[PDB]
Amino acid sequence: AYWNREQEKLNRQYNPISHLNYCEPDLRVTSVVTGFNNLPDRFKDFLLYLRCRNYSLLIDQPDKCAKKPFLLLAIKSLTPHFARRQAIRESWGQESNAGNQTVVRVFLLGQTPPEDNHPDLSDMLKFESEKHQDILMWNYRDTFFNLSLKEVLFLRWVSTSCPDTEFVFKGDDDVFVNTHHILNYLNSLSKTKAKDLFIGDVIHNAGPHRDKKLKYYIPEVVYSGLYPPYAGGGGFLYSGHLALRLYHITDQVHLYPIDDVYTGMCLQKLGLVPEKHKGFRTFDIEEKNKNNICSYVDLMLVHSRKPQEMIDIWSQLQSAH
Amino acid sequence: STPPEAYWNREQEKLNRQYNSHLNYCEPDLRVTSVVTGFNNLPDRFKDFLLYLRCRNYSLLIDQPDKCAKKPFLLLAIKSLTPHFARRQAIRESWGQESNAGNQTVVRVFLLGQTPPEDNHPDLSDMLKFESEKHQDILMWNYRDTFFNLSLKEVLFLRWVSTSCPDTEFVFKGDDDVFVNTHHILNYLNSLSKTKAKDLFIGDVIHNAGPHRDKKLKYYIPEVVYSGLYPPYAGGGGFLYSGHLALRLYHITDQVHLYPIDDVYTGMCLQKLGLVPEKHKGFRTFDIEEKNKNNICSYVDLMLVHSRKPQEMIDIWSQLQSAHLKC
Ligand SMILES: *[C@@H]1O[C@H](CO)[C@@H](O[C@@H]2O[C@H](CO)[C@@H](O[C@@H]3O[C@H](CO)[C@@H](O)[C@H](O)[C@@H]3O)[C@H](O)[C@H]2NC(C)=O)[C@H](O)[C@H]1NC(C)=O
Ligand SMILES: *[C@@H]1O[C@H](CO)[C@@H](O[C@@H]2O[C@H](CO)[C@@H](O[C@@H]3O[C@H](CO)[C@@H](O)[C@H](O)[C@@H]3O)[C@H](O)[C@H]2NC(C)=O)[C@H](O)[C@H]1NC(C)=O
Ligand SMILES: O=c1ccn([C@@H]2O[C@H](COP(=O)(O)OP(=O)(O)O)[C@@H](O)[C@H]2O)c(=O)[nH]1
Ligand SMILES: O=c1ccn([C@@H]2O[C@H](COP(=O)(O)OP(=O)(O)O)[C@@H](O)[C@H]2O)c(=O)[nH]1
Ligand SMILES: *[C@@H]1O[C@H](CO)[C@@H](O)[C@H](O)[C@H]1NC(C)=O
Ligand SMILES: *[C@@H]1O[C@H](CO)[C@@H](O)[C@H](O)[C@H]1NC(C)=O
Ligand SMILES: [Mg+2]
Ligand SMILES: [Mg+2]
Repeated sequence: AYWNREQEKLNRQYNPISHLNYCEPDLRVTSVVTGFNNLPDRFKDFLLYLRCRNYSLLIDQPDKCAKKPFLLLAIKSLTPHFARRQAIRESWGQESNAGNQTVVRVFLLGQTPPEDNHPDLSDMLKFESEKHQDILMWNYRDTFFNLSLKEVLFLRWVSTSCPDTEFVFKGDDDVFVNTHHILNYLNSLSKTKAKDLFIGDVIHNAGPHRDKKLKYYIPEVVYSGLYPPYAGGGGFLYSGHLALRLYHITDQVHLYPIDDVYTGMCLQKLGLVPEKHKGFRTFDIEEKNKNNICSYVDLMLVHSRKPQEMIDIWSQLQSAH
Repeated sequence: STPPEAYWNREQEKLNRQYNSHLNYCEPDLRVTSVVTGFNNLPDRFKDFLLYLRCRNYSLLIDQPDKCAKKPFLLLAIKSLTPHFARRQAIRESWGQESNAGNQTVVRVFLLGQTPPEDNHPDLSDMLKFESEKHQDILMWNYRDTFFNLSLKEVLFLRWVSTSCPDTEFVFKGDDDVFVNTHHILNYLNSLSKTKAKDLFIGDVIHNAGPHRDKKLKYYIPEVVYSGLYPPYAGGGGFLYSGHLALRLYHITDQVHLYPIDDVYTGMCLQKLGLVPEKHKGFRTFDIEEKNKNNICSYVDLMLVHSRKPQEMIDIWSQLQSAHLKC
């Protein structure tokens, strides 16, 4: 498989044409990937531009972490998702300073360019960024298969602009997160379990989906074998110290079309295994418990909820029993 | 003794006898708790619909008073909710663009109410005000924007046509999740006789419909609320009518009680005018066949298709501009 063979080459370089800033189309893939011409467009773009990751930040918040945070909330989003971001601001993503444990929030965006037929929402996004001061936007095409790029550029921003946050929560903009429970959990940790914390909805021994109709389909010609253990499904929680170690190792791992698999590949290279926490309810909760606020007291996150549902749950949680 | 009709029917019978306050009484009408059988067991949307039925004098908070300074040929009026920024912007850029080919002016408004914090809506109100200042195409009224208040959205829009755009030749009223082939609409309007034009009303018209009685369905209506059948009505995403008829509809709205389903209410008003809306097969409110969805020639001969995402509307519109070369 192509990714496996290219990654083996990387392994030989680090453990005896750039893979990091070559940003012309890599036309060699049209010769060496069998059946390249019949691959879906997302795979063609992924393969042609694999070796380019030096994209610039167009909208930054460089002093976001001027007061060293206890918890950084970093939420993946797309330009048009205004209601999702605003509901997060008002509910579980509120910034705070309780107990002098500061919580800060950023949203992680790429471009939604006109060539992909996106409406031009640059005026609204600028208004939102000036009002709320929490948008980070980079100059790459925001797509599902560039989410591992979103991951690497975010880790690069943690390294440059938020290196001292004690913990990081990285998650999606359609999950409900019980941030109080997350904070209670983090404050229970020993110094030892904290320095390399990485928890979430972790699966072992998964492999690529081979059914061409599935969202996470990966052809055999792109990747072979099984996936490393990885946390997926909507969000995960880890230490800022480990964030720096993860950023440093990203140069040694080729980007991958599925972001959460990529993060698992970086952890494996560090010799770490992410740990499952049952409070990450990435397949929702039982239908019978969905209208009982007590079901939300004992979890970390649940996928998926609409903007109004996030605000409704958060408001009810504040008076739970 | 013949069985009593449902609550809506009995109030409409009263209205009919008065014409042959129900308009600005805005306290809760507590009489409904006594006369609507099983009121206490109704879903909340019905309780609110019934308690505030007699109130329709809500203020315009964001207006575009000069929208029709030049008498339009076609007014595009698109129902939307505050958070739908991407839908509105895709419509502006594609099929809802304002234009003036052949001096037949096309102008656009989006029709909004409030999305208040009490309904757990995120606060996007400052953004909306900025959007209105940038694009000058938002009409916003001070009422709670909900599915069961869409007939209120209809009446307040028709009131605005009467006060602020009474001379538009035609009106298209539609949803913000449809693709509209506005070029085909303009050619259709330019094909009409003077007489067919004065009372044009076309869309995806259903005859012989009645209220859905299954409590799990979106358009469920209890038997204690409405009894009997629906008049013919155009539904499904948009419909097209003359500005002259728009004024006749506005006048008759005082004579028809509001109704939880906006397109049925419009059908009720047309019936009271003695008109029957006409089906046009180009209103593809259940979409087109899967095998045709990626052939731009399928969009050339339709009026509208439900439903399309913002990126899909822009893609279709872009390809449509050169479809004459392939179709
Ligand atoms: C991930 O994001 C990157 C950066 O935005 C995307 O790279 C860009 O991809 C487009 C093609 O989709 C490239 O445009 C094409 O360039 C060729 C060669 O000059 C030109 O002939 C085509 O007409 C078209 O303009 C663009 O150069 C490239 N930009 C870079 C590398 O900076 C990439 O597509 C995204 N990947 C995925 C999986 O979405
Ligand atoms: C359609 O829009 C109207 C106008 O916004 C909505 O009327 C408003 O409905 C709410 C209840 O949902 C009323 O608030 C309630 O008032 C009572 C006392 O008056 C109070 O005890 C409740 O706690 C709550 O505050 C509000 O007064 C009423 N406003 C007006 C101007 O009539 C109506 O609910 C919407 N209808 C539907 C079907 O959504
Ligand atoms: O091009 C993209 C597609 C998705 N997302 C974000 O990625 C997350 C997961 O998207 P989705 O819910 O569609 O994935 P799923 O839960 O189906 O795996 C959400 O925060 C989306 O806003 C993104 O940032 N860029
Ligand atoms: O409270 C509401 C709910 C919906 N809509 C608009 O009503 C139209 C139809 O909504 P929907 O697509 O959900 O209805 P359906 O196609 O299922 O009948 C769309 O323009 C929505 O933006 C609205 O203006 N206010
Ligand atoms: C990355 O670096 C290369 C070489 O310095 C440069 O040519 C390219 O433009 C950069 N890519 C981007 C997207 O900035
Ligand atoms: C409608 O008019 C009545 C009486 O003039 C007034 O009491 C009421 O507040 C008005 N309704 C609204 C929503 O402004
Ligand atoms: Mg999701
Ligand atoms: Mg619809």
